[PDB]
Amino acid sequence: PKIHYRKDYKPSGFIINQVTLNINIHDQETIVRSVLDMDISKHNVGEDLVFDGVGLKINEISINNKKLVEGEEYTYDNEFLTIFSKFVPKSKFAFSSEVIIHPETNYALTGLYKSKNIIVSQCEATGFRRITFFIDRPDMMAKYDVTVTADKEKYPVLLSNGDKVNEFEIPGGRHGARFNDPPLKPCYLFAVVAGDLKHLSATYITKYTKKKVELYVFSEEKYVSKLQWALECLKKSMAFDEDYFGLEYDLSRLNLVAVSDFNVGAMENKGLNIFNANSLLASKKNSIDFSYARILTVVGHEYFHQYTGNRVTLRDWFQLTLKEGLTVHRENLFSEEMTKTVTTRLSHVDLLRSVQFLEDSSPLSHPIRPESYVSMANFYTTTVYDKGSEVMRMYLTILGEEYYKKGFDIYIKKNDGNTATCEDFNYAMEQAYKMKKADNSANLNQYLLWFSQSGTPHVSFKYNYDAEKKQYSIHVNQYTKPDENQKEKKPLFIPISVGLINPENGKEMISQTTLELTKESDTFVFNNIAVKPIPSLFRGFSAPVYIEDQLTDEERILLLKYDSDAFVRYNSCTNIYMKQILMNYNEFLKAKNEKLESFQLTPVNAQFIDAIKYLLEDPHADAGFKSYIVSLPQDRYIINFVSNLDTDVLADTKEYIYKQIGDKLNDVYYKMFKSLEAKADDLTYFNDESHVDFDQMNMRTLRNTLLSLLSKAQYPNILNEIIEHSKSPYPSNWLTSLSVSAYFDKYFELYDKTYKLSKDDELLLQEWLKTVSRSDRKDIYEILKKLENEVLKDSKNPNDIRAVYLPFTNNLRRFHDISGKGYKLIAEVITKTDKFNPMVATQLCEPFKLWNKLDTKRQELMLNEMNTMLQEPQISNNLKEYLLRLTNK
Ligand SMILES: [Mg+2]
Ligand SMILES: [Mg+2]
Ligand SMILES: [Mg+2]
Ligand SMILES: [Zn+2]
Repeated sequence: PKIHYRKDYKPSGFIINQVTLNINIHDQETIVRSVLDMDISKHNVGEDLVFDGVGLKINEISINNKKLVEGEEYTYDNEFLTIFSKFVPKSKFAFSSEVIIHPETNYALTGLYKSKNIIVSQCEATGFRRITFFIDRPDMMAKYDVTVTADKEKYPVLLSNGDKVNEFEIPGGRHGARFNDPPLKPCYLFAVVAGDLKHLSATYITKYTKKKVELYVFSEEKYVSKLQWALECLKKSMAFDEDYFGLEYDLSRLNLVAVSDFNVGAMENKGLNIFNANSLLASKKNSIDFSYARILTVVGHEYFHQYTGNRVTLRDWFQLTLKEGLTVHRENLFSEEMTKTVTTRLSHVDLLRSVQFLEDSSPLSHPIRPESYVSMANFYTTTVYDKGSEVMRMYLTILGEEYYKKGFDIYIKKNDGNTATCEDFNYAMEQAYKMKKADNSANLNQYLLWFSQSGTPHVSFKYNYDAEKKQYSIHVNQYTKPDENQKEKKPLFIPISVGLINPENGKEMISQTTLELTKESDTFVFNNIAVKPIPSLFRGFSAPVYIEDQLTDEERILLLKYDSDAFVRYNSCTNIYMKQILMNYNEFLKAKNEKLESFQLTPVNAQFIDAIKYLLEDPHADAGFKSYIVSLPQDRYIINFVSNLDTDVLADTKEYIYKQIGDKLNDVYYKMFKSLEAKADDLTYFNDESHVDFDQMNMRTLRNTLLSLLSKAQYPNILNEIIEHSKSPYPSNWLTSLSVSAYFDKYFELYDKTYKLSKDDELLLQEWLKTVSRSDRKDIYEILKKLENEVLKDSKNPNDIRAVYLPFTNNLRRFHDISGKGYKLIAEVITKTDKFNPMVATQLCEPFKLWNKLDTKRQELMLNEMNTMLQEPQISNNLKEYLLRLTNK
């Protein structure tokens, strides 16, 4: 079991200058011929030549056109091809090989594979070695000359990186295409696509150089009409990188291709970005609203990698956050600018605080730059991506827009066309920090701890106000709990964006201020503060931390109503709910523990309910923001605050709180549901493929949120609203009608209606599957059995498997059924999936991440299932490593 260490990085004793590939696609096999023009590096110590090569069938291998003899000159163990040093030349040489691979049976979706009738590659991170032999690591930069041959009728469209230099006919109904890509690239960015693809195209003219760029978006014929939004998103991404960063696309063409079978969202292969169909295709008739924001973010993300990942490369896989964290940060800036809705930033914070905080307090906790790995694929995490994006975003908060843009340009100019590390990025930002602070002694050495220290910091406050002195003090403390990665945690450089609200009039008392907390504790004093303020802390969620505001609910209500910052208002509401949840949770738990015949529950704060009503009734307030305020915090956010969490007691606590609020606001919720109809469901632009209105989609989110609240409350005659909602032309509405009808006798009637509406579109059927999976049904186990038998069957499509099972794992009462039946069900699916797709089997482990945070009985049931999965003789290296780390073994 090999463990790779970050501190062990050493450049290779070899160089690969040129790759010349011939990929011959046939009915039952693909033949791959490859010539590597190689050299000996200055780091060479006369070692054996070792190539990565996984599952390759060797026809022949040669050095300088001399065939090598198996056993005497080379060994191959289905993982590593070792050429004994005595047979390796001492100067420039050619290594050649001919191997056979089988894309048709490649269900792992890594290397070269078949997705429906499209042949497609996936090389990141270690997939290139599944195509041909290589020193499969990102610092091995080479030029690529690639020829693809295939049956013309089955595969008329052939694509790879670089310029298409030749197209030729081959006897027997075959054809070929040659692509030459002269700029150096790592092998993970190589890609090839063959299929009967249809396209939409456009020309984009760059801002400064005025270069004409050809943009092509591809899919199978049936779904070509769903590519228009992706094309608009690509134009928007190009414009944003030019406008904000002054960055222009350098190539003559950019291809985007949608495939049905994909492990993740998309992949940034140079000039040939490949996408999960669910992250590229959409139509107003056949997609839910979420598809629009998803395509915008994913198209944006892969486009932004052209600089942060493609032009500026990674030295090694330990630097992953350098491309992933930075690109998620670029994607988030872009989406905030494109949507112009406060909910975009809130959605990012909601994701981090629920999912990433759970990971950071779990046995899987790691820094954004880990010190070791066994399985590289298990490094692609919410910590590396999302905490990494927040670490990248803190540089912008610290420096401000002007100096951040200066530091970013320094990073690009210094590292363009080269490999880079997290230190190179920090160095560039430090140069901008020195410029901003107007002193060359200033540094960001302490900032590096954000890359090496795991765990979420806790930031707590105490306040003081002297009315006579007009002097206000904010005492701040930071603390990170020790974990398995560091016995001793050090204080971080934490930027605290702050405001001071006058409680008398809700006005700002001070200008924009970012407190730079660099010690374990500090006291920040403010003079000429005329009245005791209410502090607005961590505006825009300025640091990825647990905020302990120490404010009363009266102060939190005033911020919720009057503060200027969307995050602080949202957070103040979150904190009020958390204080209520913890109180009622303890009250129900004590009643259950003591077997009480009667007991009391603390009611929901009446002034808090009044504030929710005030905000909901405000016609000038944001519909997206309103949907957050009426929703309780996520279960995965709540679990970070409760030890030995009893899921039944939490379900009872949530039910009580929602009923308490609904008993006062249902008539308001109903009135709003009806009044929002006209604007939310406006059909004016339904047949305009490019007209996307994020505010209108948020108005639909609010209506669908209110309808769910009203249906759960059994609001008088709400079933009439539900049935009418099922007739809407918008899938977000008609699929909502299915989910909310779970509380009524008409559920199966809507189940059949919505299935009929969804069945003829691959992606919409996956959305219908998700809706069914998350339906709050008492007969959910019987329903999942019906989906398996009638719809899912033996599908190996990751979108199908994930749609049926993952939404169900969010069902608090049912997935966590005390018998352990839900844990048993998901473990059976993990083990079955692991046989063909280890990466998807590991994704399916997601509900087990919080195992040691639940009540002792559920901890025991989850652990038993993970130990059963670990005992499987055929377990993959990926799943084994993941479960060993998760179970602290
Ligand atoms: Mg094979
Ligand atoms: Mg422009
Ligand atoms: Mg299918
Ligand atoms: Zn990425």
